[PDB]
Amino acid sequence: MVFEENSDEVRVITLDHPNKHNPFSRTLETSVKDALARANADDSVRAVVVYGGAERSFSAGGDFNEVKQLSRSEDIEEWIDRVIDLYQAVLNVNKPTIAAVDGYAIGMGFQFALMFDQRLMASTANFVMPELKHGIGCSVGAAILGFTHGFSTMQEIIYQCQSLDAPRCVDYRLVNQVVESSALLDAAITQAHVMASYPASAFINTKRAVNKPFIHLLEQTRDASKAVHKAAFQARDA
Amino acid sequence: MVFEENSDEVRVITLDHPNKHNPFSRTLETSVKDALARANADDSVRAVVVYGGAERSFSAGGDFNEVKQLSRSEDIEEWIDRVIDLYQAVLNVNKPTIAAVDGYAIGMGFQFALMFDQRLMASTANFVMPELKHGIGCSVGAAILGFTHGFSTMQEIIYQCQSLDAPRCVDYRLVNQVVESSALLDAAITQAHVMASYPASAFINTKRAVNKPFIHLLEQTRDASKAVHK
Amino acid sequence: MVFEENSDEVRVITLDHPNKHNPFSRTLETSVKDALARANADDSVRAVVVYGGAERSFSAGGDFNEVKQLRSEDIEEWIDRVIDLYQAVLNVNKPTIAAVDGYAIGMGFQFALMFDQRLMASTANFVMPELKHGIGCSVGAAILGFTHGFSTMQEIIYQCQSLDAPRCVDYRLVNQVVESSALLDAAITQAHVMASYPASAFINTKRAVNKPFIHLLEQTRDASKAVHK
Repeated sequence: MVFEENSDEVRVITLDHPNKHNPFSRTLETSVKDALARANADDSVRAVVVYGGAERSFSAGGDFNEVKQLSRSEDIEEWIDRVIDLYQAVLNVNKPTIAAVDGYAIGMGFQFALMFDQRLMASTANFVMPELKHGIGCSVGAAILGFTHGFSTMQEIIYQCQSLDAPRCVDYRLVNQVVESSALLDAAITQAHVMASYPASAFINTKRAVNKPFIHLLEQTRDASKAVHKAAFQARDA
Repeated sequence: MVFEENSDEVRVITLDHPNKHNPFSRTLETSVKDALARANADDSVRAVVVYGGAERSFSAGGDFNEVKQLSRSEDIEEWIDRVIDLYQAVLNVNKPTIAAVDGYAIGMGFQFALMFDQRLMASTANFVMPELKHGIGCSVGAAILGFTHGFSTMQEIIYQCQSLDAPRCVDYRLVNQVVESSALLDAAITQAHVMASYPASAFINTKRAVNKPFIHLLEQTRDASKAVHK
Repeated sequence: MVFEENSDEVRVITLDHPNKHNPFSRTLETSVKDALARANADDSVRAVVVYGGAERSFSAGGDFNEVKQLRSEDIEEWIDRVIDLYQAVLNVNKPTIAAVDGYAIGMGFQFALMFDQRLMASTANFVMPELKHGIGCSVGAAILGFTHGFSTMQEIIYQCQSLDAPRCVDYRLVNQVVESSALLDAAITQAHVMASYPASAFINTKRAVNKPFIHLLEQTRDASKAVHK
């Protein structure tokens, strides 16, 4: 559910769900996590680009209907572990990571992108965190955005549930660059080359130090998120 | 010192101090806290708007020679408790809260507005954190603004002590919308309806999780500020 | 290695390394830390400006070649020097103003972030190029993440770009931009404004404000060392 390509020392991972919006099914998560782990352990790889593919979305995220229909506390927990594991997978890559966002980055797709060292988007792309509008809890998205972009920006995004176009994303500093769709993947590879040229040792050590509090935050969020659901289903199942 | 009105499932609380600037006297704090607590417990209420009233200020904040003449250990701490209690009262509202800011939001008024889930202001409104300029400690305002808007933005605001007009507030991201005074309350009620339509359970849970570290910060601030004047 | 002058209640500390770029040698660090401590203890001083000097840089930072070559007594000793320098600024309880002309690079950039306010010249540049040069940036990252949040920090340390005046305004790294010839006067002016704030409220507020920054730096000191080992 991904393909792996190389621009010399740059590994390009293209998401290839049968659906062109790259919804994070279990299978797609696993393929991504596995590809990232291979990139990280492959010495020939010095930087990594993740891309939804041409005329596809970065990720429409997880199925909101599926999450609302989950019948057990444990179902939602295993799902929260999946979500947090996906993001930790990205944070634990000690080489430069670049997200090339086209189409939609929704929910998990938006959170996923925030794990990358740098983000570029197409001028025609959109970021969305619409969980609350759709009756989905947004505590994971909130914790992540509040860590990455601060409290007030997080509140605005999560409570307005708007589609954030390129100019809006520039304004929020959610992305580092905006380019045309047709130029995006190349622009991302280029930035990946630039960061791959940074001496690896100093980069690895720095990124580790940088990402450590983020990783810690996500682990706290893993634990904290399960808790309200344990109590909800304890009541119902009585 | 407040009036409570309803736009269906939206509770509108209008601050009604005798003074048109809605200074946070102990009476107005109590009325607000009491109204918020009613809104929070009332099942018919699915969102809350707080508004200073037409041709009034959101709040010019605390009485400021009161805090200079405030001089006894017990009295300054009583006052720090009041301030934090006021803000906690807003943070602990488990339904959407909207601040509709017209006129001035100064000091405690500014800090008070930062407790709301969303803020709209009038194009002719001003936010001010002038404490230091006036020889008033700003450690509580600093703590809050540092949490909500980050350290460097907080430094800028608390050390410059400027009147922040609508464009300046938009640039700082202190508010979510700017409208004309005459459209403000209606725009705030509209946003309260939008947020009220979010399924309550997911909203409540999310908000609790969102505001938890804010609440915790305020408690640390309560303890730190009182240990200063002690 | 520094000059110390007065504009009434404003102490102006001008960095005067023999090199025009004011690199943080051990001697410059010590002169600056001593001048700051003097300024903080002198009752006649109500505000502090630090300036690289006319036609000079604020600071090109530390010698990256001297870092690349550091033993553990020395690596711990350098980290300590860096953090001690910044704590020295944070522990000044009077208003502190950085007047940045020329370059503020690496430690120079980090140093400037310790001040209550920053002004820069329209022709000045901030740079955090450590990673581009094979130098660890965990200290600069910790600091910038604290001051300007995570995503801005990431962008700055991973891009390693020269940040001109407009780019620093966009990042909110500085409070004002003025021409080089007007910079020091504008900085002294802001120092006068902040010096007029009643001292007791100011001191107590600033202490509460800077406390989590100081704590962060201390955690960073320890972490850079736990790591080196």
